[PDB]
Amino acid sequence: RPRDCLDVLLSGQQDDGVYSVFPTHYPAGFQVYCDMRTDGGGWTVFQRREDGSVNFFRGWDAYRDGFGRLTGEHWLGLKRIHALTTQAAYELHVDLEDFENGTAYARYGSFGVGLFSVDPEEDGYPLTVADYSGTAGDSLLKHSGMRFTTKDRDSDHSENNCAAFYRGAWWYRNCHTSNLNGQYLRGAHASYADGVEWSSWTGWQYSLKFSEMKIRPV
Amino acid sequence: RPRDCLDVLLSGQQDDGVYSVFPTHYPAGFQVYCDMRTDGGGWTVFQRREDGSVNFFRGWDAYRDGFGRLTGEHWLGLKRIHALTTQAAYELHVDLEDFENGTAYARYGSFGVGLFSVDPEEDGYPLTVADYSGTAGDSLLKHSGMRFTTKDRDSDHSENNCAAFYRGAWWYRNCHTSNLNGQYLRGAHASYADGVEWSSWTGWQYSLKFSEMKIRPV
Amino acid sequence: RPRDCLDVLLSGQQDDGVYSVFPTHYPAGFQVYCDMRTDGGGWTVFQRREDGSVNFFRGWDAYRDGFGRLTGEHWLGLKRIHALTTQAAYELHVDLEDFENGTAYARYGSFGVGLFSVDPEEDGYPLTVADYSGTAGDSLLKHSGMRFTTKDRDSDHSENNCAAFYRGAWWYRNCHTSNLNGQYLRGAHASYADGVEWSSWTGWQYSLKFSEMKIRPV
Amino acid sequence: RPRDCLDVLLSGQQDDGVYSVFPTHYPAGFQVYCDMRTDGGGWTVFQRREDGSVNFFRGWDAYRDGFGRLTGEHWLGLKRIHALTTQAAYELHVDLEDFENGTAYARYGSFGVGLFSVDPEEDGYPLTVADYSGTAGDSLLKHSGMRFTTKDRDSDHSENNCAAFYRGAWWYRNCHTSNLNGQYLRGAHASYADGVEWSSWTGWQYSLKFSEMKIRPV
Ligand SMILES: *[C@@H]1O[C@H](CO)[C@@H](O)[C@H](O[C@@H]2O[C@@H](C)[C@@H](O)[C@@H](O)[C@@H]2O)[C@H]1NC(C)=O
Ligand SMILES: *[C@@H]1O[C@H](CO)[C@@H](O)[C@H](O[C@@H]2O[C@@H](C)[C@@H](O)[C@@H](O)[C@@H]2O)[C@H]1NC(C)=O
Ligand SMILES: *[C@@H]1O[C@H](CO)[C@@H](O)[C@H](O[C@@H]2O[C@@H](C)[C@@H](O)[C@@H](O)[C@@H]2O)[C@H]1NC(C)=O
Ligand SMILES: *[C@@H]1O[C@H](CO)[C@@H](O)[C@H](O[C@@H]2O[C@@H](C)[C@@H](O)[C@@H](O)[C@@H]2O)[C@H]1NC(C)=O
Ligand SMILES: CC(=O)N[C@@H](C)C(=O)O
Ligand SMILES: CC(=O)N[C@@H](C)C(=O)O
Ligand SMILES: CC(=O)N[C@@H](C)C(=O)O
Ligand SMILES: CC(=O)N[C@@H](C)C(=O)O
Ligand SMILES: [Ca+2]
Ligand SMILES: [Ca+2]
Ligand SMILES: [Ca+2]
Ligand SMILES: [Ca+2]
Repeated sequence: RPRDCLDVLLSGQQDDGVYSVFPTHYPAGFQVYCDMRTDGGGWTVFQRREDGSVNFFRGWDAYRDGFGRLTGEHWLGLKRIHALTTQAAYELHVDLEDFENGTAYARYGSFGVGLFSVDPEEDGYPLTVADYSGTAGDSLLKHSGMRFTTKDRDSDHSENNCAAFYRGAWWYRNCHTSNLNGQYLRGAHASYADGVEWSSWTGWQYSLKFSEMKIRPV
Repeated sequence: RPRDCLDVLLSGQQDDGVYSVFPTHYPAGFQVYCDMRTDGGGWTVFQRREDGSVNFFRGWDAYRDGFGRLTGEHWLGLKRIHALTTQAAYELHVDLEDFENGTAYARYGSFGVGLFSVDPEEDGYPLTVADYSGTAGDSLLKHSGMRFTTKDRDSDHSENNCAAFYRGAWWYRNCHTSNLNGQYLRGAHASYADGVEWSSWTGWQYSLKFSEMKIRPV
Repeated sequence: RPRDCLDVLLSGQQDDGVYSVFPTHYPAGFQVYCDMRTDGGGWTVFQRREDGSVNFFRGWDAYRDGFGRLTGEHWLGLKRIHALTTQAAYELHVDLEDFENGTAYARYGSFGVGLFSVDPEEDGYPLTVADYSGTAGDSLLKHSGMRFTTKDRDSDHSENNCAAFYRGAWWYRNCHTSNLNGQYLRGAHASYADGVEWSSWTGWQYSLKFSEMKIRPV
Repeated sequence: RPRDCLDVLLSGQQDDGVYSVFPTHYPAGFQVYCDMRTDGGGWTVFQRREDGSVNFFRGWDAYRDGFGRLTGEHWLGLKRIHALTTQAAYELHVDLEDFENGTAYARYGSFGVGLFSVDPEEDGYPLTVADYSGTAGDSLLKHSGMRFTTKDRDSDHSENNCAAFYRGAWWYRNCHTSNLNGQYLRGAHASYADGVEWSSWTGWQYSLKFSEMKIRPV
């Protein structure tokens, strides 16, 4: 009964792929994609963009329960990300790729979703994130403490709905420096900040080719 | 805590009948009918037609949760079929009988439902099936990759609802070569392909007497 | 982790009262009242009438989930009765008392609720009951094979709703010989068969003072 | 798998903070705040007021499922309080503070919520409380036996809704002597008994600065 992808790795499973994990407060467990290569391996993936094949402009229930496929574009679901990040102290790794085959990454030494929320869904799965390092620059620390906002559930610090306006779903403030669940607009676009944006690397008008968000215990 | 009917058999239960199984991600478990005779035994039944006593023209929730009785005509439910087929690599056995006491079978070396779906219900319990052998001919490989479609939830490649039109529930494309959840029309019928059809054996206008779909780990 | 009140007794708990039980397919478990005196003890109570303090003219959800208190008048809930009676072969004991301090009982060697139902709620928690003995006479064997009917969910063999007409909830045919979830009308009443009726003992116009329905493995 | 904060303490965790507990009939478990200092420690917190940062004028579902954060103002949820208080015999400790830095406490040797309810939600999570001692005086024993009432679900002994009228959620009679889930009105207020009231200490027109309700096995 591994609790995450690091337990899977330490048990002797060295190959990238889909494995069963059993978080402390999710004993039924569920399947995840494990990255067993990045910085020694043991990363549990919870988000991937790579080809714009999956619609990410989804409502609250979809972002709670998850959508897409573990072998392609997917969102694991905030209920699962909560179950994972509350059972130990996790770091976040974000891998990015542009349409010119360029790559960069952001590492956060602390990452959590609704860590102290009695009802994390009610409380809007608030983001805990700290301690940046990497090549992509920081585009997430400004989002620390913000609730998750979708097109049909607004908990941001804007007078309008940030998720509706920037066609995504994120821990929006007023509104964002990152938007990895945005529209797959494929590189440079005329529209403002409504693509797969990581502003610190490629600004507010470049939708990235590939994103992967994953967690490992520190 | 057997995970399926093969575990039940290997534990020393050799009789056909109803047993408790406990899939990896369904730890509460549920009761299934075990076929302990076919090709050495250890088959978990998830579909049976035999007398048209049970209505199979049911909606999404019915095909998710299951209906009928384990000792007669039933559908185990896609949530249970998902839980079973994701915990190991399963083969599918389909037993068929006509109203002239003729029998045939289809064996598939690979069978799965929503194998990599984050939310298999959202994703429409897509069919994985490959490697045919048997006497009935192949009527399922064309359905590989298709989502499950009911009269009240359309995910097929038709401009209309295949489930509504052919009075069934299946991994419809545009529309089908098999329709084992179709109406129990009892043998030859004037209506087109809306019966218990296995086209490769008995064509598109013969509703079979008996069908049984069951799985065993390879 | 006792599965029922017999496990509780055999573990060395000899006192009547409330205990935790953990049925095979209900691993979370729940509290029940255990009768540790009747015919050696080990009986799991699922119904009690004694003072008409609790309303038994309730809808489908109430009879699924249960109502009242374990220490007084209650219905354990059909989901729990299903979980109990499907994990082994149970007998039913029915204790009755009139308002003249007279007592009688009915014993059934076989009792079950939705024993082979894929979805027992969908299938209406059909009654399995056989092999009568006792002093009260038989008022249940005619109900064998019937689905459970409430005022807001009709699955009986009447043109009207038996539960609505006889102000109860039961495995109604057309309509009943027993009605222990009927109105607490307190002894003889002018109204026809809408009280706590056990017809074989006290006929169709006498609402009993006390009823208790309980199960033990054979 | 500690069942409560006393198990956490006895396992060798001596620090105040958030821990995972696994009640008998809530095996998935959940996180709670443990008080490891008060009278030897081992107290499971289920309510805290301290700064009026969280809205406590919430409906039935919120008081069932819980709200706020474990590290600040929160309500653990009646489903969790039921799961905790039914697995053993618990005492209640209530810590109070006024806006003049004055403190007092109420100890109850017996505390429970829906202890014998078949469906504690249906039954309205009725209060069991007895055996007062402390400095704050008794403001809860009059509430013993009363169901929990919210603005959108009335089970009190008033002709109006006590929760609506006194802007809280409590085991209201007609109506209250305590109201710790009332509005955070900050000390003396003109409005009648609609603040964080503990009448025996600070009367019906003083909203307390701090409240903490917590349980430990006797
Ligand atoms: C970017 O990486 C991908 C995957 O490794 C390569 O396919 C790209 O190479 C380009 O496309 C291939 C099919 C071939 O025509 C090659 O000559 C091209 O350079 C690679 N580079 C770019 C610029 O996309
Ligand atoms: C088909 O198989 C069934 C079950 O084994 C048999 O009952 C059928 O036999 C037929 O019906 C029986 C009752 C008897 O009258 C016999 O003489 C018949 O041949 C069997 N054959 C057919 C053609 O249905
Ligand atoms: C029926 O049983 C009950 C419980 O044991 C008894 O209370 C009844 O006794 C009657 O009521 C008591 C209070 C006392 O007045 C006695 O003299 C009565 O006979 C008992 N009998 C009847 C007829 O109810
Ligand atoms: C009440 O307790 C708090 C926390 O210990 C103290 O801060 C209060 O002290 C008062 O405020 C501080 C900042 C300082 O100005 C001190 O001189 C004040 O007395 C303490 N007392 C009161 C009356 O609030
Ligand atoms: C997209 C977004 O939030 N952009 C910032 C810079 C702003 O509008 O103030
Ligand atoms: C039933 C069905 O789909 N029949 C195929 C042959 C078709 O209509 O093209
Ligand atoms: C109450 C009930 O069903 N009575 C039977 C005898 C009948 O009406 O036929
Ligand atoms: C608030 C409350 O219930 N007060 C009591 C004294 C009453 O009104 O009778
Ligand atoms: Ca807003
Ligand atoms: Ca269609
Ligand atoms: Ca009817
Ligand atoms: Ca009222």
